[PDB]
Amino acid sequence: SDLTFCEIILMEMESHDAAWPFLEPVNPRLVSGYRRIIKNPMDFSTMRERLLRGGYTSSEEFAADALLVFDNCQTFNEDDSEVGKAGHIMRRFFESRWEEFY
Ligand SMILES: CC(=O)n1cc(-c2c(C)nn3c2OCC3)c2ccccc21
Ligand SMILES: CC(=O)n1cc(-c2c(C)nn3c2OCC3)c2ccccc21
Repeated sequence: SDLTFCEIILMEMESHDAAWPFLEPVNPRLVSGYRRIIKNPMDFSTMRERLLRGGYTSSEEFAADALLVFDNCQTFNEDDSEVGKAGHIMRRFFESRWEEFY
């Protein structure tokens, strides 16, 4: 179905130069205040596990997780911080590739 294009997007996100903040869950023991500020953490590796398991009913639930990744990034990180700057590049990349398939 749709979800073949989700694998293309997820694979390209996973291998993108600016993906290093999003390849694994934020470790809250290492990031002060993260556990308190971000209610629903999300990251690329969690989406890959869900997608392999087939846990995405629609291309839209996949996109909701992807946008959750970048909403969380913008909530916690200043736009001029290193993680913030990476998040912006990754978010614009996502919605660019997303618009080219849907
Ligand atoms: C997604 C996100 O907001 N963040 C991700 C990292 C992160 C991860 C997942 N790995 N490494 C990081 O910074 C160096 C190595 C991080 C760090 C500080 C503040 C916010 C952070
Ligand atoms: C998963 C995660 O959130 N993080 C991982 C590191 C990390 C690791 C796994 N190794 N080294 C690191 O920073 C020095 C060397 C890290 C650092 C700061 C903030 C968050 C971080």
